[PDB]
Amino acid sequence: ASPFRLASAGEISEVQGILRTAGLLGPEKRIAYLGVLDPARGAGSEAEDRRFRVFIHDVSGARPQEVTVSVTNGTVISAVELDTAATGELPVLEEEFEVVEQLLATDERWLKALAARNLDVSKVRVAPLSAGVFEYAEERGRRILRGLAFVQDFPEDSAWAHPVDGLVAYVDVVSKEVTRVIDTGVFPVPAEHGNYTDPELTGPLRTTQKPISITQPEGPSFTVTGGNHIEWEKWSLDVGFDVREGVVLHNIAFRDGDRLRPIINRASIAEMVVPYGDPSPIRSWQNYFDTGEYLVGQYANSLELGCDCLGDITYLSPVISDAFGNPREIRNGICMHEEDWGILAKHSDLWSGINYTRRNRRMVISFFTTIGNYDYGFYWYLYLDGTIEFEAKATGVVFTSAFPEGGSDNISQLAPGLGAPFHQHIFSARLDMAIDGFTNRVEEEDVVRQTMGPGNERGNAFSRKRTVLTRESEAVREADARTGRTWIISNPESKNRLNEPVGYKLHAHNQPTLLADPGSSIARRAAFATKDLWVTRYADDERYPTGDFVNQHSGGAGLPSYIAQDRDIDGQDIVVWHTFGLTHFPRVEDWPIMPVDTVGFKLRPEGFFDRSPVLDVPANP
Ligand SMILES: [Cu+2]
Ligand code: NA
Repeated sequence: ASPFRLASAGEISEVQGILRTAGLLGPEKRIAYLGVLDPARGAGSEAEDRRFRVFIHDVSGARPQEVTVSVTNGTVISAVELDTAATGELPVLEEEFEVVEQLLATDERWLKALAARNLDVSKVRVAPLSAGVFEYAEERGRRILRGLAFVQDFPEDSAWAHPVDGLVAYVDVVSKEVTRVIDTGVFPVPAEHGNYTDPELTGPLRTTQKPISITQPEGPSFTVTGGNHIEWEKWSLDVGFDVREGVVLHNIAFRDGDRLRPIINRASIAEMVVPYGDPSPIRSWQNYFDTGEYLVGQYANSLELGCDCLGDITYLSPVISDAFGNPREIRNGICMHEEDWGILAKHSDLWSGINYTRRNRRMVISFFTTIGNYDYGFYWYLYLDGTIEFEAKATGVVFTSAFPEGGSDNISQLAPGLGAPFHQHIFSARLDMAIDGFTNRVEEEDVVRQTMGPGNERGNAFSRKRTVLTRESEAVREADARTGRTWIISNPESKNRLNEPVGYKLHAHNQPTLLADPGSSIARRAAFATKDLWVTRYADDERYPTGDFVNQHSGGAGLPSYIAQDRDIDGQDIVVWHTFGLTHFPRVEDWPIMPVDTVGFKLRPEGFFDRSPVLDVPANP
C-alpha cells in the first residue's frame, strides 16, 4: 500500500469518526480544510501511519482548532485551539459565499445605496471577497468578508458586465453583521451585456472548423497502478491531490538503465495570489489568495472528454471532505494523457549519409479550477528528454469596475463605461528537490561577458559563473534576464561519468514580480512574491510561502520567517520556491470572456545523464 496514495472516501469518513469520538466535531463545527499529510522522511520501511490535518471552524463563535489525526490508528495526534487574531483566520468556507449578499440585502445602508442607483436588490449579486488586513481595528480576530456588487439583469446574465462602482461593504460572517457600507459616489452601471452565448453578441457561429481526431488505437503508453502511481517512458511518480494546492506530484524519478533516480520529491503550487493595482478605496484592499484563502483544489472542475481533455484520457476523481467531514468525489477532476510534441532530435549528416529524425512526447497531468470570475488550468508536463515543465492557463471573465470619466492610469476600458483594474496573478511553485536523492545544493548561474585583451584578443570569448547558495541567509534571489540567470540544483555527492556533479537547471520566464510598494500590506503578506527564487532547508511544517492561515493574517510569516533560521543548504535536503506571475493590463480582446494566457517555468537536466537519455527512442512507425 503506497503511503502516497490518494485519500479514499473511507479515510475521510474515518477522520470524521475520530474527530466526532474525540469531541472535536459537534454540530456547530465546520471543516474548512482537510488533507492527508505526506509520510515522514525515512518512514518508507516501514509501518505506515496515514495522518490527516484538519482546520475546524465553529459557527457559534468558539475558537477554531487545528487537528492532526491518525486514520491508521484511530487517534488524535494533536489538537490546538487557534487565536485567529494572532495566527490568521481559517480559509473561506464555500457556505460563506452566499452570506455576504444575504446579509447586505436587508441592511438599510446597502438598500439606500442601491436605491440611489435604481437597482433592484433582488438582481444584485455580491462577490464574496477576502478582506486582508488594513486599518479597521474592529476586524482583528473576526472573520470578515468584503462585498462588491454586480447587477444580473436576468438569472442567466453575466453580472461581471455590470459592476456597481463607488460602493463596497464589509461583513462579519459569524455574528452575521454588516460592519461598514461605504458609498463614495454613484457611477453609471455599464449597460452592455457580456453574454458570450448570446447570438446577438457572438454573431453566427463559424462553420469552418473541420474535426481533429486524436486517438491511441493500442491505448496509452503510461500505466496507473495503486490508484495514482504513473509509469511512463522511464518516468515514475505519484499524483496527489490536496484541497488547498490542487494536484501535487510526488516522487518524480527517472529510470536510467537499471536505477530509479530521484529528481523532485514534491512539486506543487503552494500559493497563488491576485493583487490589484487600482488605488480607488472601492478595490485598493483587493488581493485574492486563490490557493491560501480560497483553496483551489476544492473548486476543481469536472473535465469533460473531448471538450476539456482531448485524446486518450485517463482520469482521477479525487476525494475531498465537505464541511461536515463527509467524503465528496470530484468526478473527472484530474486529466492525464500523453501527446506528441514535435521533433525530439534531428540531423541529416552529409559526411556519414545518415538522416535521423525522432519525435518527442510529453505526459500531461492537469486540473482546472474556478475561483469566482477566474478560471485557471494547472498543467505539469514530463518530456522524453528529462525536461519537467509547469504551465498555468489563465482565463475566465476579468474582474470589472467602472471606467472613470476622463480615463484612468490603473484601469483599462473594455466597453462603454466598463473598466478592468490592473492586477497580477503570481504563483509560488514549491519544489522539494531530490536530485539523485536528498543531498542537494543550489547555484546561481550567470553568463559572464569578457573584455577583449590578453587571452581574448579577438574579443569573442564568453563564459559562465556559478555561485553556491550556502545558507538560507544567502538564498533569496532575483532574476537577471540580461545575464541569462538560471539556478542549478545539483547533488554534490553524485557525479556523472565525466566526474561532474549531476544537476537540473531551472529556466524562469523572468516576468515582473510583485509591483506593490514594499511597505504595503500585500508586500508583507505575500513577501514571497517580491523575489524570484528562495531556497530553504526542508522542514515538514514549512508548506506554504504565506504560512498556514493566510486569511486576514497581518504580514511576516512564511518564507521570510523560515529563511531567518539561516540553515545550511549546501548539500542538504532543500526546497526551492520559485515565484512567477502574469502582469495583466486587460485588453479589449479579454472581454467578454478572456482567451487563455500562460506563465510557467521548466527544469532541464544539466549533466544529470551520461549522454542524451533518448538514444533508445525508436523511429516513428
Ligand atoms: Cu488577469
Ligand atoms: Na529536498
